[PDB]
Amino acid sequence: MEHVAFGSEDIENTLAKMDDGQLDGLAFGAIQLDGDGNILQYNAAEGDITGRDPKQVIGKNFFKDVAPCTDSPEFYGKFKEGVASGNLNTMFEYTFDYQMTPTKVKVHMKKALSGDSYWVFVKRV
Ligand SMILES: *C(=O)/C=C/c1ccc(O)cc1
Repeated sequence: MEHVAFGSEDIENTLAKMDDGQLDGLAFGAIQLDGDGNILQYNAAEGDITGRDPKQVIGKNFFKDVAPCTDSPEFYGKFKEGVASGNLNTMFEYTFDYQMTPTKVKVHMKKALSGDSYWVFVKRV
């Protein structure tokens, strides 16, 4: 395992050192998005939660293509305000229900330490 707790205050500094292989050792799902919502990184734990194959969703748009259930003011709306503002740090519960059994999760969205990238972290509840 990589030992990093979900919700940790300095998580963006810790994850700045990991490559795709290290990200697969986290105890929670991790997605890195660009400012348009395209998927740059997608770890093994997220694929275990949602059924998606990580290598197949990199490059797709999360809000348009992969996760239309998140295209709502409650999820995408928060993301886009964060990108526009250049700051984002929010945690909320959500249900993922597209082409899968409805699954309740906790989501943490946080701006990355690098400029135009954003993390989405997911764990079951
Ligand atoms: C709603 O459409 C949610 C879909 C979804 C969430 C998270 C993922 O990693 C993949 C699909």
